[PDB]
Formats: sequence, C-alpha cells, structure tokens
Amino acid sequence: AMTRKQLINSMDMMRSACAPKFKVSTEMLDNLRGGIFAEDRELKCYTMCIAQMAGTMNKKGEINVQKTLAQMDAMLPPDMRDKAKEAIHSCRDVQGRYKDSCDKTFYSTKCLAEYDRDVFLFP
Ligand SMILES: Cc1ccc(C(C)C)cc1O
Ligand SMILES: Cc1ccc(C(C)C)cc1O
Ligand code: NA
Repeated sequence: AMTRKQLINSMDMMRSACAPKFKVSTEMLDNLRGGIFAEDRELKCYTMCIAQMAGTMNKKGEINVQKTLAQMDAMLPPDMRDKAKEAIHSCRDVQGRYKDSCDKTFYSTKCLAEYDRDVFLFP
C-alpha cells in the first residue's frame, strides 16, 4: 500500500485535475480534506469529479461501494485501511437518500468523515 506521504501526493494530483472545473478555493478544499464540508454546490460536484477520477462512479451516477473498498484495501496504509473500510460499509446506503449524484458523493463523503475524523482524508 502507499505511505501517508504517497497517499497525499496521489490526492493532490486528483485535486489538481478536478479543482479547475469548479469554483472551489484552497480554503474550501483544505477544509474538506480536514473533514469540514461547505454547503456549496461547486464543492459537492468537485467531490463527484474526484469519485469519477477514482473510477468509482457507475454510469447510472451511483457510487460503486465494492470498487471503493477494493481501492482502500490496495492503497491505504494499515492504520487507515480497516477503519476506512468499516466507515465505507457503515455509510454505503447514504447515497440512496439523494437523487442528485453530487449530493450522493458529498453526503457519502461527509458520512465517512463523521464516522472517524482522525482517519478521514479526501483529495
Ligand atoms: C474517491 C477516492 C479518493 C481517493 C482515492 C485513493 C487516492 C485512495 C480513492 C478514491 O476512491
Ligand atoms: C460508501 C461510500 C463510498 C465512497 C465514498 C466516497 C469516497 C466517495 C463515500 C462513501 O460513504
Ligand atoms: Na471502525
């Protein structure tokens, strides 16, 4: 799996690909990585772009939870891995409450952060 430094480098590259498509500032993006979620549609759709870049958005506009779990297994350092997977399982039905795909990814991500803020990270 990646080290935490490598994981951050990977997340930074995903941010650098997706952030230009949305009216999202460093304050908004750093806050999001830190588990603070501005209620801003541009930030919600940024989270969907990140899920799309990870290849975890199906073409129906839903989150592929099994693919997300397989990525965390492969990529996350062990102090993060089992906790991230338990968070993902816990939050797997949040997306069913939202019609809009940017809502699905934003609120699913916020569920992961609330599950354990010390483990949580996001691009
Ligand atoms: C949404 C999302 C962000 C980062 C990663 C990797 C960098 C662990 C996977 C993923 O599915
Ligand atoms: C179940 C579930 C999958 C992916 C994500 C994020 C990583 C997009 C959150 C979540 O709660
Ligand atoms: Na856990």
